[PDB]
Amino acid sequence: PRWEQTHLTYRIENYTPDLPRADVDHAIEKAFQLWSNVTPLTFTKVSEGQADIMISFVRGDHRDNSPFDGPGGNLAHAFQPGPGIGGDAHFDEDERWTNNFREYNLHRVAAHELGHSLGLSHSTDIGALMYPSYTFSGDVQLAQDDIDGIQAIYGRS
Ligand SMILES: COc1ccc(S(=O)(=O)N(Cc2cccnc2)[C@@H](C(=O)NO)C(C)C)cc1
Ligand SMILES: [Ca+2]
Ligand SMILES: [Zn+2]
Ligand SMILES: [Zn+2]
Repeated sequence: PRWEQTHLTYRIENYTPDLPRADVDHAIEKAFQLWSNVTPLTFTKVSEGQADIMISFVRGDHRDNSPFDGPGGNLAHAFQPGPGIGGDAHFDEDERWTNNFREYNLHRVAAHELGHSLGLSHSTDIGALMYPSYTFSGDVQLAQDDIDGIQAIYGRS
């Protein structure tokens, strides 16, 4: 399935103590801009009511069929675009998140999780952010394969 609406809303359930909210909001807001900058889609944060995309951080087992197994395993995951828990996105909080080319990068994982909510499947292109495993690349930018793909679904800005 896909979102038939041209506008989407998202909301953060809570911010992790690892980093403040101003820094995390920037990372999450920046990712939406990268997708909106190449697509007529629009995003808006809501402080009340249900949001199309819910973002929250979890640890160890959190009432899910895919509990995290220590720092190894998946670093994050999300549910297919659907009602109820569908569209929700969980982030592994057992690892330390940073705001720069440090060990891990939150904005980068945020950009990938959003791609899954947009209905984008994984790709085999090295320059594609939708890399199957977690790999360190260079700058965070959308690849032509991702731009052509999302644009093909909706259209060009
Ligand atoms: C920067 O983009 C990334 C975001 C998350 C990850 S992830 O390690 O959590 N992971 C990839 C994975 C791990 C182990 C075995 N098979 C697959 C999920 C994935 O591909 N998420 O996008 C998947 C298993 C739920 C990796 C890269
Ligand atoms: Ca992990
Ligand atoms: Zn989870
Ligand atoms: Zn993925």
